[PDB]
Amino acid sequence: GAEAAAAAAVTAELRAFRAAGGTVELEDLPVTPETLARAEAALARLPPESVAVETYTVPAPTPEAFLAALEAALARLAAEGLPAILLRVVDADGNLVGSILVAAAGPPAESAAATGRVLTIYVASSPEGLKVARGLAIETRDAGGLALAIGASGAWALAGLAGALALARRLAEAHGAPVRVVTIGDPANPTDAALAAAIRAAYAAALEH
Amino acid sequence: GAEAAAAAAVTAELRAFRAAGGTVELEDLPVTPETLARAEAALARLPPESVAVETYTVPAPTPEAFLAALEAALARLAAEGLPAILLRVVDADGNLVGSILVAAAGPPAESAAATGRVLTIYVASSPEGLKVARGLAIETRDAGGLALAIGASGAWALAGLAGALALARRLAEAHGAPVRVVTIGDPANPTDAALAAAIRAAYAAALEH
Repeated sequence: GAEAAAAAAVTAELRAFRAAGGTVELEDLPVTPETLARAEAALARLPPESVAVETYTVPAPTPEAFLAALEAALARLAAEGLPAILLRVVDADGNLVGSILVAAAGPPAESAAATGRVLTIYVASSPEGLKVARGLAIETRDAGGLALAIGASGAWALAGLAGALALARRLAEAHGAPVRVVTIGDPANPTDAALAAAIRAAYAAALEH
Repeated sequence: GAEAAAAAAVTAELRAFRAAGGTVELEDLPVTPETLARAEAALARLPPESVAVETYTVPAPTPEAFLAALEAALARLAAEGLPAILLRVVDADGNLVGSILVAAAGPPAESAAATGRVLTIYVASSPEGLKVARGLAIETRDAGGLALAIGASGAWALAGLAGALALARRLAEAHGAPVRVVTIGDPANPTDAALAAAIRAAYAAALEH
């Protein structure tokens, strides 16, 4: 099904990042008072309503399409000199299938060199997890790194993660910097738990010899 | 199989902890320079070779047996006034099937009240993940909390986690304090990744309505 195909894309991108010479660091964090407070403090420095929005049409959940959309977002950030951009991702009928907040501290090649990490990819399904993912992406930007926060479910979340890993691989240019992937979940939300389980299973498959 | 039965026990204990009124916070952390340095700093405060060891015989991977072994370890800590104890867990032929480092800051009921967390359960399979799990358990103890670090694989790791969750539930006495479960994995190790995927899948099953 679409979810299985998107998971296979994640597995392939994880394998490809490692084959190019970089470690994938996968973390899973719960929404807790500590993580919510960190996210709020960072969001307050760059208030959500102050961030520019654009809408991209992606009719099917593919890694190639998410990679291209992310490259388009980075190009817009450079052209306008903005710290962040919020992407709404819609299907062929115009219905929203996800969002991506992209936060840059400078040229992506320099952030990778300065911080020792090429990209931090936060992923969440629930609006509660997504608030923390977005805030932690801004926190990473304020520390000098490039970060993005994907809010989506099922095949869309996995295809978005796969495209973000492809972006990390491209930006790393085989210089060996790691990429950090952070799933954020509300502890009670079965959808968030299902997403985390699917990402971990895709990661286990990528490491099998 | 034994692994499936042990995973079902984890799912049942997660469900039971929540039904008793507490949140399970599940975290997954990679071995990185930052986490290794934290673990080393804590291990240096309580050098591994200084910690008492005892060996328990557990012929089959059951939650009931791990719960009882953990209660025995806590009773020994109280009797001897020690900060930690390392358990070697062996099967019926005397072959090691796991280890558990148990670290207490005081009476477990008081640590739950003082820190707002009843127990922190670290789990790892590889010796590399286990070094970090053990060090972070000592770090938690030094912050005032009760912690344990399980080193095991497959059904033994899952049954150990299930017994530790049962211990957390017993110690919490329905007072509502959360339990934190932290899987630690070397980013390249497929066994560590398989363990994390199995724990996440068991967690997703516990949250399904």
